Amino acid sequence: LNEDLRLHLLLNTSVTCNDGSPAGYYLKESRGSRRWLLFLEGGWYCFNRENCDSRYDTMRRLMSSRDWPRTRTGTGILSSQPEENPYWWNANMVFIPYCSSDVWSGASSEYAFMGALIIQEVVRELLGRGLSGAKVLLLAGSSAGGTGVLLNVDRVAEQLEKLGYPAIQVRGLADSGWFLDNKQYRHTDCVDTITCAPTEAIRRGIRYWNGVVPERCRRQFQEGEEWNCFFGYKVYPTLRSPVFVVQWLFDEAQLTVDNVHLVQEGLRLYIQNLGRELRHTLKDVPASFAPACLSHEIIIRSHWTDVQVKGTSLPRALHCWDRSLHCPVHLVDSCPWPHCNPSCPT
Ligand SMILES: O=C(O)C1=C[C@H](O)[C@@H](OS(=O)(=O)O)[C@H](O[C@H]2[C@H](O)[C@@H](NS(=O)(=O)O)[C@@H](O)O[C@@H]2COS(=O)(=O)O)O1
Ligand SMILES: *[C@@H]1O[C@H](CO)[C@@H](O)[C@H](O)[C@H]1NC(C)=O
Repeated sequence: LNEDLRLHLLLNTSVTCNDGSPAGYYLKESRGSRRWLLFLEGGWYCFNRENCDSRYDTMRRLMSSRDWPRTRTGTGILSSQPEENPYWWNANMVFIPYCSSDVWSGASSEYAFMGALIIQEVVRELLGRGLSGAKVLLLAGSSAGGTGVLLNVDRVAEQLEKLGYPAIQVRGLADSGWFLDNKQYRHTDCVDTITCAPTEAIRRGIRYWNGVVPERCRRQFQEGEEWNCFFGYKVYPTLRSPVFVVQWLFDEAQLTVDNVHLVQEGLRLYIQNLGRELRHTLKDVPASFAPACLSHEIIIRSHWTDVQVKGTSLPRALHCWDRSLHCPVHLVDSCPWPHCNPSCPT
């Protein structure tokens, strides 16, 4: 079937997944479009050797390209089906698998952590396949990929300028990558990946990965405090590129790193207060879609068309935003408990 995205393993074999196998990207071109959607996959991270070894046994797909299929079907925002992707179905579609376990921050050649270099390489190869004629490059991503967008969107804009392609408009779409460096509901020592407090996880990770953060955010904090720049509300104010933020107010990954296990009155208040704090961080982000749901990720799920805030679908909010850069803003739920929005996914 001609709508499948096809796998290209990177020609520069020194840019690799964790285990040294080549990184790569899936692509399907669309002749009648100047719009490029480049999606960064997510799936947590690993911040020390012991935890990376465990991940390599249990989730090898996220550390290696050995078994990646030669094709994949685009879903959600990467779908070519009009009913599934009403405005952008005809776009040039790219899926970049996540095999670096570094929130796309690794910038140096044990395990290799090369996420930032993988993005740089994919952009380089795409230029020869038609990216050089693009009007819009939307760097999109879910979960660790959504954080990856915040970390890389301005680096891609600068890359394209440097290479001599200044007319391409680089923009970002961060889905489920806007986290709070908050106090846990119940303290736990940083041992396992999924329950390690967000502040400590990144403090450890950035050193282990030799990770890099955006230049504009790095200069705001003291040398050694670059971990700050992994948190959306800290990185966002200094971005040069336009970025649309999609974020469930009660994100399941946030609740997990906060050591919440799912209700007593103390936990109800903790969870309610999370939604409030998140809402506060989005107060001055007009390009936002933030429903009051307990969920995680949305933009490559087939049902992304069905979620609404203030009578507006997510595809429509994105179309409205695109058009405003060439129908409403700050689509953040006012209702204050998880799943108060009738369109929340099951
Ligand atoms: O509408 C299209 O996307 C499209 C229309 C053409 O019928 C077809 O060209 S061809 O019949 O002359 O080959 C065009 O082919 C693309 C092909 O889909 C691409 N495959 S991909 O890399 O997996 O996306 C690629 O091979 O480029 C072909 C040429 O496209 S062009 O550069 O726009 O002419 O698809
Ligand atoms: C290939 O990738 C490696 C690792 O990032 C880099 O050192 C090397 O210079 C790259 N080759 C190029 C850009 O030709």
